[PDB]
Amino acid sequence: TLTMGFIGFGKSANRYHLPYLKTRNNIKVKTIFVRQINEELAAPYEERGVYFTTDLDELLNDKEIQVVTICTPAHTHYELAKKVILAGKSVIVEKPFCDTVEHAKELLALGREKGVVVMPYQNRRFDGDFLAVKQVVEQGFLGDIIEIESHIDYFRPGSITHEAPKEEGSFYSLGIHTMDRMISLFGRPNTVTYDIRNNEVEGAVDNYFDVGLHYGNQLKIKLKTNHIVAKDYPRFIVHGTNGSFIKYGEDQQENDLKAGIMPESAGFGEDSPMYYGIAKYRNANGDWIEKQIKTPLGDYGRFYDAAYDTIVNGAPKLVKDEEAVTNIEILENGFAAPSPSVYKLEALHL
Amino acid sequence: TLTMGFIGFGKSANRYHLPYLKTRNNIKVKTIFVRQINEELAAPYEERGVYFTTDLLLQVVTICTPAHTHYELAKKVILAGKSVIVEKPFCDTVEHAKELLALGREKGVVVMPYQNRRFDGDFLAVKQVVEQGFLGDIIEIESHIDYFRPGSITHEAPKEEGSFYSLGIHTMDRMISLFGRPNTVTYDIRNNEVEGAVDNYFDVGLHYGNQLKIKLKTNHIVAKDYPRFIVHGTNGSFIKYGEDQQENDLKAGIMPESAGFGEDSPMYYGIAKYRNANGDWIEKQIKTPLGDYGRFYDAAYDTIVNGAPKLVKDEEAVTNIEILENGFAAPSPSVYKLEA
Amino acid sequence: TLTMGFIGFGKSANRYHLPYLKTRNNIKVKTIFVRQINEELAAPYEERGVYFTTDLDELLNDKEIQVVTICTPAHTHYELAKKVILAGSVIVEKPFCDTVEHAKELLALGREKGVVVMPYQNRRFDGDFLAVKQVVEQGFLGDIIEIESHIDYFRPGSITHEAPKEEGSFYSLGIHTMDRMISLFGRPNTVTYDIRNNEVEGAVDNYFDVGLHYGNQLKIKLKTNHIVAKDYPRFIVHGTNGSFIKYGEDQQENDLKAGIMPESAGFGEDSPMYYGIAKYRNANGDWIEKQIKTPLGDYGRFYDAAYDTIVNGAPKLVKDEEAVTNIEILENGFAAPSPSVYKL
Amino acid sequence: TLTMGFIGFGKSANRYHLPYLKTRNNIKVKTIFVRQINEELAAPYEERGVYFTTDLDELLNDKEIQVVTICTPAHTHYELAKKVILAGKSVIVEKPFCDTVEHAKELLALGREKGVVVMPYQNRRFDGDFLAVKQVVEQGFLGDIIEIESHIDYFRPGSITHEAPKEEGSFYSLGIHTMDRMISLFGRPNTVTYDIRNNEVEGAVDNYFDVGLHYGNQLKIKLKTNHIVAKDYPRFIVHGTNGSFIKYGEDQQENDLKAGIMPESAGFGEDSPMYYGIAKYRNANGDWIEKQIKTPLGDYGRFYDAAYDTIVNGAPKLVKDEEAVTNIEILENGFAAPSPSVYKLEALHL
Amino acid sequence: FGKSANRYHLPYLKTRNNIKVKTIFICTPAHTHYELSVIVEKPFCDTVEHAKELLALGREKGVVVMPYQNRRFDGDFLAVKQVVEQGFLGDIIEIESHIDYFRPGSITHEAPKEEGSFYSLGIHTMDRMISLFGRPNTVTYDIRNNEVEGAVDNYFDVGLHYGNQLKIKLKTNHIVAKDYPRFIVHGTNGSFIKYGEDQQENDLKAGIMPESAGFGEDSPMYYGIAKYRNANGDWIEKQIKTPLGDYGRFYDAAYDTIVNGAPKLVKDEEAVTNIEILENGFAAPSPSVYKLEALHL
Amino acid sequence: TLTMGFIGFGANRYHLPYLKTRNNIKVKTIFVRQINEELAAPYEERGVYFTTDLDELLNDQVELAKKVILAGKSVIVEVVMPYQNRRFDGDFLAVKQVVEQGFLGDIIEIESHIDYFRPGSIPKEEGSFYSLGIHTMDRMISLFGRPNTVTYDIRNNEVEGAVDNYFDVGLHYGNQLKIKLKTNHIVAKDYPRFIVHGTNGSFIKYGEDQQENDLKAGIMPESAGFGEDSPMYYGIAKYRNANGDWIEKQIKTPLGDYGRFYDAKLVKDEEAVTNIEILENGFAAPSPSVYKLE
Repeated sequence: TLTMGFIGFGKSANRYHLPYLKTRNNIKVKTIFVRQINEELAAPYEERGVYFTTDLDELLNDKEIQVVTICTPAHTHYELAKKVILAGKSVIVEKPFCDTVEHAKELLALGREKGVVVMPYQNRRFDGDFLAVKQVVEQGFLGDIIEIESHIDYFRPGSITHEAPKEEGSFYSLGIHTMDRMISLFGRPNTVTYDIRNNEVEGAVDNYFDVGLHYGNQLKIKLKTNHIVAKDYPRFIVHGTNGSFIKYGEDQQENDLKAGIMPESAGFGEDSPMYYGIAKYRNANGDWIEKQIKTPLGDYGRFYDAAYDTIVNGAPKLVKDEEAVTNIEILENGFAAPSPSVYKLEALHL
Repeated sequence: TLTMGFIGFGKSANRYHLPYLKTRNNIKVKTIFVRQINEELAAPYEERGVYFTTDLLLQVVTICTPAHTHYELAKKVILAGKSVIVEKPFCDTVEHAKELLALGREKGVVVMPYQNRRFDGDFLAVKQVVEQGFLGDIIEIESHIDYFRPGSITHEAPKEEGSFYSLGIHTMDRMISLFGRPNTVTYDIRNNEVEGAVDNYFDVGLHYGNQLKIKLKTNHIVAKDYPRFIVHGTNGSFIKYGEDQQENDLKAGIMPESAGFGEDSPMYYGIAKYRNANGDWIEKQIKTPLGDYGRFYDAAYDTIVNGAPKLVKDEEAVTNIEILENGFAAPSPSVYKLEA
Repeated sequence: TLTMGFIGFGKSANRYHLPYLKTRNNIKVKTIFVRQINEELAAPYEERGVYFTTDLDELLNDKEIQVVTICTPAHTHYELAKKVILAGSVIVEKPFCDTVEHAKELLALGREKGVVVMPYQNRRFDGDFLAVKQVVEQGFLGDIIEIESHIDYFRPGSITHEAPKEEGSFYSLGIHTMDRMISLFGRPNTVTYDIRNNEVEGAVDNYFDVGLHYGNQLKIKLKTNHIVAKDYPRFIVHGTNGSFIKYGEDQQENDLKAGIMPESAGFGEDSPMYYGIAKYRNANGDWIEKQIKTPLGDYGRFYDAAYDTIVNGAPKLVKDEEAVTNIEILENGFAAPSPSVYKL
Repeated sequence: TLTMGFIGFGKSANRYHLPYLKTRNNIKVKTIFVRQINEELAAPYEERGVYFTTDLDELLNDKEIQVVTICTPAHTHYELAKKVILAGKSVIVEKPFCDTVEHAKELLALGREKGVVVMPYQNRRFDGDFLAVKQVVEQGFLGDIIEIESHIDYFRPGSITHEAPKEEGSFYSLGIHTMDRMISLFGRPNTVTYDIRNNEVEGAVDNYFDVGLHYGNQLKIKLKTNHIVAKDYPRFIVHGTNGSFIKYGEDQQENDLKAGIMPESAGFGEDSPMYYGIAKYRNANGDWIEKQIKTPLGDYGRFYDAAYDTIVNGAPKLVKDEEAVTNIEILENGFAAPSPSVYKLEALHL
Repeated sequence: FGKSANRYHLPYLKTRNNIKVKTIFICTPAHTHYELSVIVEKPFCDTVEHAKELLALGREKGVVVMPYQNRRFDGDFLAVKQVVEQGFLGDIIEIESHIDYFRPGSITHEAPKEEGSFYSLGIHTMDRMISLFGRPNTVTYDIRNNEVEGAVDNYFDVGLHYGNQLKIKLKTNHIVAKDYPRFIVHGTNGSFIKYGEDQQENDLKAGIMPESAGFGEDSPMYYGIAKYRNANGDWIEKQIKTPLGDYGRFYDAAYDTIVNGAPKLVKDEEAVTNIEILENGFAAPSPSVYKLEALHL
Repeated sequence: TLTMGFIGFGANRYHLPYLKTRNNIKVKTIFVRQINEELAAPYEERGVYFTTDLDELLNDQVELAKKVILAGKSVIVEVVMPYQNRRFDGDFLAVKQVVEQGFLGDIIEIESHIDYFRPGSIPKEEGSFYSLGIHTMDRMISLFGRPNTVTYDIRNNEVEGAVDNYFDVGLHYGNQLKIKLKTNHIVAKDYPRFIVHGTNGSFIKYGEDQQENDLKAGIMPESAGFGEDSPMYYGIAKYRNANGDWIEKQIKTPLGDYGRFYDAKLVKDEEAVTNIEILENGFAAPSPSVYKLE
């Protein structure tokens, strides 16, 4: 079985990680590192083989831990991921994988010679809505896709009202997710279009973005996040030469988790029928078709399943290096020049 | 009683002009000019008092001939004591446009572009909403005009005959006559089917500072339509599905005079979802205003006979051709700043 | 101002005729004949200009009564038609005659007298029909390949007795849907039947499936079933450029029963929920799914027609060609056991 | 032509009164009294023949004024209503008509003897949703009405928290509208049931009520107001022996008005067709019928049309004296005993 | 033996192994139920006193005595149970439970209160709300026959008050052409509205037996709808699949107390509170108000 | 476990794909004297044998049929039974389940549809009524039985003298029940897939079984979600119980497994002979016509 450890015990760890791990028989969470142990938030876990320590080395030196998940503040990712790759352990890093496009390459390179797996945490590649469009595009019955719009909107006027560094903005904390899974399906684009700003406060950190990733001359996928959307856009708009696929309703795992409903419970991550995506396409006979597509089951744990299969079964790494590095690049160059801006992408020669 | 003429008589004059004029009792069409007359399609009209010739001289004409001679025929009729109502393209270049404008102002005549789509039902609905302002500070608008005609546009040709110039000029216009002159523009013009053919797709966004941004876009490969209009404010939204039906009813052989003409289907009434001062959410349907292209002339009437200000403003028409042209000044996607 | 009389003062008269003639000034109802007079219903009218008599002759032997409407039961339509015919115009209520002969007779035997003789086809003014009619004329659906017309109910145990074919659904309801469709596509080339009583073998027809083949293309259908829980559309229309489906019947009948009179604002008005849905393609190949606002229906518009035909001699609404055609199909429907076929 | 005046120029006068009067040609608003005239909010009316004064007698002594409308603070209504009746002028009073059922009987009686019309301003008798039920009930196709539920809810958790006098709670502020129009339709009920309280803060003034009006043994009409309703109830529910009428959505005049859309604009008072009430009933033959019922046009101005018709043409008054007294009484006795209570009504003999 | 026995029992046991019937001469008419471990059907008993006694005497011989409240396993009710337990709707401030029909002129006769709508229907909707929120501090009654002035009650509107914040109503009308939601739930963070009753009965009456596929199955069309705001203040509206319903589950818990000894499905304090509320809805001419006192046994 | 063979190839859509999950069965040879590997490639890769020799596949367990039949080998056309796979469609299975428990009472009418909107897409065998019609006709005859009489309306709404691409066929089962089979290549707004009326209620079903659409799409049977109907199309049923109450609810559409045929005799002989009778006697007299049955 796989023996893992954690560095950090905050919100994300307690919501998007551990909860799904209580079901994986093959994964063994041995030790969790924490700056300071919170008896109330640690007890529940200590009642299990889990050990909390305040000494980082006491985990980095443990020849038992095989991989460790870093989920602490962004200002500490590069350093930590490097220290863990230094020991003979694999890493799993929460957004952002790294600060600069250079550091990311380095880390990935270091992991190779050390013969360990370095991989960013892209759980939202297991969202039902995404999984649904993934499936469709995979079956290719919609023909050749020419446009795909992806939204992550809210109605929170007044939410973001202060200035801050680019890493604490929408594009960085939310775009990474949408952009990531689109890149994992269609590849690295040739050119990118940027619209990033704060529609409510001049210089405040970005709380709005509209990013276009151009693939050739036909295909383009848009990444849109707005915090002032009263009536939601479709979660995913997909147009192909043969038809379309519209999917309303986002994955509910995040809401269930926020409402004490955990993964083991029945129907968890199950989408509402009213929100099943609608497909409208004409077949070879020119016959128009309009049907619903049962939304795939959204399970964030599936990320931990691929990491288990990638480490102990040499299976192919879920998040390829090319995507991981491409993500940082697009994300980093959005702030290279005032918005709106354009930026071409040269091939990746790793 | 206004007296006008028609420099042309193509598919256009026989669908967006004449059919609406047989109701404007205050307007009289004395003569239609055409190189090669077609009695078959000109018989009904002739039998009502309109004469046709192939030459010239008598207070306003409408250019609807091929979109090339417009400028040439434009400054030609201004040179005569006659007001001008030009069809799109109003002018090839921005200088030529500002030219005709200057000439008109001194020649003592009225000159403006034919923006019939400013009276489209769908547009009139989001115009009404924006005026009343219960949606607060508008932050985004998206105007669509799509089709699903895969295989349609598949040949090279000048920018003057692509979607961005054909369809595009309409959506861009009504959006500008509502917000003004953008401080910068985003261009993504191309052909999603034939790498070099004239553009059959575009995604143009007009930026207005940090707050406002309106997007205009056409695509010919949309099987399930987007809403004709998406409007987001700081207090709520307004989504409108379904396009104005005037055009379609015209092709069906249905004319302006008939009943129900230009009436929207209830099922397509746009939905506004916003919250009042108290914070209560309200979600209601907005009755679509009646679409009527004939209003272009009615309004033009009050301008040439009652002096009332024209529908299309100068700042408008010019700013309209500028955005339209600079979308080629570079390969797309490109950005372009607009100065006063 | 045309002057008329009525032979009968039952439900029909007091529902599809009188209330509508209340706003029609040019028409005057001088006298009404009935076997037995019920003052309760007479008074409101008597308070106006109207004489209620119990002697048939009182009416027929009048000089200013130019036209009379026969609303008395069907088992007396034929003979009575003659009475008014053998004197000064006749408007007979469904069903005109029982045989194409009597129908042919009364029809012509009326021109040798100098009076108009047309049947009562009020449902040729139903909004749902005015809708398909408005669609067909504009013809954007192209060449109509088929049309389905329903008039169903859900009344098990409804009709159990046997009776002449004049008192059957086909005659009572069929004449309505068949009429307006014939008034639209003319006389057919051949007709298919299927008449019976899906509940009581002997009982009079309470169900009927009739097809009117118009050549090789068009084929209008007419159906009525007293055992339908979930309604069929009120009107199905398929063409070469698209379709038009209309749910919900005209509401004048429901409003009349609930006491809402013709003159009331909103009378007969159809609800959006039931507006017909049209889906077709244009010359560009684009698809279009839009709603067709149901046109307002007015059963009075019939008396407005019979008015012109009598005063300004305007073209008679129900062509003698349609009247005779309708009865022909209606009659031959029992020539041989069902199902059957019959050409014209 | 009817010549009237106003005592007060606050929010309600500039919202539910004047905007509608600027279209009834037969009515002339001559003078408006107010302690302080806001030249801005007064200019437009001044552009017309309306005089603004801070001297009450300047209005009461004006012999040209036939009727006045008191829309000034509630605590002053009984006083002013009287001071105006003592002068030969009819009175239109905003809510509350009076503070006590005893005072109400007084003003009405002083009115009959003084020869002038005296009636409370019940604009809500012209909300579109209410007109629809009034239309259906009169047409009588639903048969005998057995039950009818009337709602006025919101989702404002926390909105009401401080304790204050009853005249300030929901039952007195909203209940006077829903109870008034139901009573104007069915009459004085035999017994009333009361559920009045604050479902958030015990002692706080009432922000909730569920009042039952019983008519004999067959009919009961419920008046309901709750400030914690996320998913709306139907605005009206009507059940009768032959079927029912359910109506969703509330009349939009107030929202429009609040938004700045005036009574003369387009579509004002017209209901969204998606909200037309739905009627399901069986006819005498047993057939079932389900249809929408186009919502009548909502127009608070009709109150003035009715006032006019009565004061100038002697037409029967809108708000009957018995309806006025019954409103105050049912409202007053809701506090006569602790909630949940029951109260028995006796016939009136004004 | 008869209606209930052949309807809401046997068919469910014909799939149970640990259980095995045999004999049958506990579904005696509502008139005669007191006299007769016991599994009494609804209503359990007539008066409050008779109820306690009928239960205490059972705690003497050392056997288990519990009323048959099978609708605690209706899909619709389970849905609101699951939602309330999860608590995303915050503090419940009101819930309305409906059981209506459109059967005009159905009831026009007179009879004992025990065989009235409130007793033979109120008990089903009252019990489950009681087994989730407990005994109420005060009850409100509106019980009558809206068709015949003196016939047995065929209508009722009863409100159970839980303090100052919570109230839940139980309503039954036989004259409702257009249905209310089956359950309406309002709370400080949102609502849950549920249209469409448990289908077991419809299938039972349609000959479809419990031991077959699709039984009790609810359709999406009727999946309750939840609308509420999360902590971020975001509005969420979603359908909530309806928990499969099975009346058989009643025995699984009864049997679970006889041979195993698990906690009795229907707690004593509940069953006693039930018959108490029923009986007092009559201790006075409607409408009336009955304050509940604390229980002690 | 039995062995089988295919007297043809191509079948590569409504046959093989399904069989490759039925362990106790295995193909052998595909009688084809022109088996172009360009297509039979996939299958070739599988443990199957592509031959072209007559007796090779005519000697070894299960017109052109006469031959296959003459030998001791059982055959299935399209133990001897014809291939009626569409008896396992979601729609039909639904309209079938409802009748089995028949809470609708006594069925009195039902319309089976299969339409398209292919304007210009155009002997009796080549006939739409023959090829398509037998599909909608077989299952109905499989549920009720043999009708007394039958009504025909065969023709081509396209070009006067061309193969039949439309038809309205009624099957009068006495004086009460009447099932109608309809097909039209000109329908922009589809009818329901099935209409079923009865003494106590109705059941209307929209949307056809998706197996075919999945197949021509690239979705093989063994995959998940294959053949699942969208809730959007679950059938609706309005019916009154014995108490008089009206009940309206959806009916989950049963999973459509064409492969269920092989698992099976299913197709009765009479149903089979009767099936072909009506097909034939429908072209006798010109249309519109009628034809009684013995």
